Amino acid sequence: MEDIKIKEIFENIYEVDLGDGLKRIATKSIVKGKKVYDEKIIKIGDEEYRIWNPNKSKLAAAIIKGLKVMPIKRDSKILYLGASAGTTPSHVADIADKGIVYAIEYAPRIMRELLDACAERENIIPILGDANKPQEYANIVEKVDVIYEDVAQPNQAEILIKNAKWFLKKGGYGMIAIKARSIDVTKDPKEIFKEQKEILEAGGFKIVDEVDIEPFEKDHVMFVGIWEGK
Amino acid sequence: MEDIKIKEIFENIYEVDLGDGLKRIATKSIVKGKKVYDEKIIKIGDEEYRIWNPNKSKLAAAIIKGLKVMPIKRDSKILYLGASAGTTPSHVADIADKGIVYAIEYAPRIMRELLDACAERENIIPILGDANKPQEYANIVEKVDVIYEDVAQPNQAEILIKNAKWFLKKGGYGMIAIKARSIDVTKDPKEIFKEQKEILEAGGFKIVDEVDIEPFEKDHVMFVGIWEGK
Ligand code: MET
Ligand code: MET
Repeated sequence: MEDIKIKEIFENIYEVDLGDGLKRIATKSIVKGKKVYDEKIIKIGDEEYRIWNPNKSKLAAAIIKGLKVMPIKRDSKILYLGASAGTTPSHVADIADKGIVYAIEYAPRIMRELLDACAERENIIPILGDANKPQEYANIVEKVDVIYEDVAQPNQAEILIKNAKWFLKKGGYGMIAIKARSIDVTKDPKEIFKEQKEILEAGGFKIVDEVDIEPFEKDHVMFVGIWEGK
Repeated sequence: MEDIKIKEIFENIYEVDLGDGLKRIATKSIVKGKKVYDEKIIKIGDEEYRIWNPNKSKLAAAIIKGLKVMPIKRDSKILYLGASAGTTPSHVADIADKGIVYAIEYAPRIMRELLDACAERENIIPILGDANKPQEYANIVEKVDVIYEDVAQPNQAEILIKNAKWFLKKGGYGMIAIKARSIDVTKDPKEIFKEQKEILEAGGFKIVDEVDIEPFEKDHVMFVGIWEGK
C-alpha cells in the first residue's frame, strides 16, 4: 500500500490522497450510516467521509478542476436553485453543518426524490417554488451568504440576479453552473460565456472565479461572483 | 477598430481588452511619463496604464494564467524578495500606491539597477541585505501583509518561512514563484512542486492558490498561501 492522507481544504471540505495520483475530495457526513447516491465512504472511527463524485456533482467537478473561491462555510446560509435528486445538496449540507440550505424545486416529483435522498439532513429546508418568482418564498428564506444555481435555462443569469436582489447579503456570493447550449444552440460556447459573464457583472456581481468543468461536463462553466448590489 | 475595454480586476489592477482576443493586464502608473522597461502604455487623459508583460514578470504571468488569489492591495505593505531590475517591483508599487514595498537585494549592482528603474516610486524602500538573514533588517521592515518571493535557490521555501515568522502578519499572505530546477535537477518537476508545497504547509502556510506559469516560464509555479503562524 501507499501512504494515505485526508486533509481539510477550504472549510469543512476534504482532499483525499490515496497515493495513486488521482484527485479525490469528500465531505464529512452529517448522517452517518447512510449513502445518498451509493458514494464511496471512508469510515474513520465514527466519522464518515463521503467521496464527492465530480461526475455526479458539478460543484465537486469545479473543485477538482481548480476552483479557488469556495464561499460555502460551516455556518453559511445557502439558497440552492436547480433540479436535484439530492447529490450536491447532500454534500453542501455536510459542509454547512452549522448553517442552512434552502432548496427550491418546482416539480413535486423532484422534491419527492430530494426529500428521500436528503432525509435526516435537517439543515436542508425544502421549498416548493419557482426560482423565477423569488417574492413567493421571501417570507421563508432569510438573507443568505451564498446562492448556488444549477438551472439549464436561457434565463438562468436573470434568475440568479433576481434571487440575489431578494436574498443575497452585500458581500455575499453567487455560484452558478452555466451550460452554454441551454442559452444558445448556435453561438460558439466561448462567446456565450463571455456574454453571460457580462450579464452577471451588469447585474451586480464582480466575477472572482471561473472554472471549465470538462471533461465531467461538456461546455459547462462554474462562475463565482461577489454580490455588490446593483 | 473594435470596442476597447479597460476594467479593474482584483484591486487596482486592470484587465485590458483590445478586442483582438488576447489577454492583457496593466497597472496605473504612479510615475507618469516614465517607462520602466519600455512597456507599452495606454494614456487616457493624465492616467497612464502600463501594460504588464507576463514574459517579463512572473506575477503578471500568474495573473494571465489564472491566479484567483491576489492579496496585494492599495494599502498593502509588501516584502519583496528576489533579484530584479525593477520590472515586477514597479508594477507592485503601482498597485500598492497607498502602501509600501520593501525590496531586499544582496548585490549592490542589482540594487543599482533597481534604484535606477524604480526612481521616483517613493513607496519602494530599498534594503541591501540577505533574505536568508531577516533578523538583520528587522528594525527596518515593519510587519507586512504580503511577502512576494522570486528566488531561484534550493532553500527558497525555507527563506519564505523564516521571513514570514519575522515579518508576516497572521492572516497575511506569502506569494512565491518556484523554479523546479533550482531545487533539484533530477526529480520530476511534478514531484518537486509536491514536496515544496508540503514544506510550505509544514512551515505554517495554508496553500490557497497554485498557478503553472508556462509558457512564460518553463517548470515554474506560483504558490499563494495564507500565513497561520507555526
Ligand atoms: C440529477 S441529481 C444529481 C445532479 C444534480 N445536478 C446535483 O448536483 O444534485
Ligand atoms: C531580471 S529583472 C525582470 C524580472 C524580475 N524577476 C522581476 O520580476 O522584476
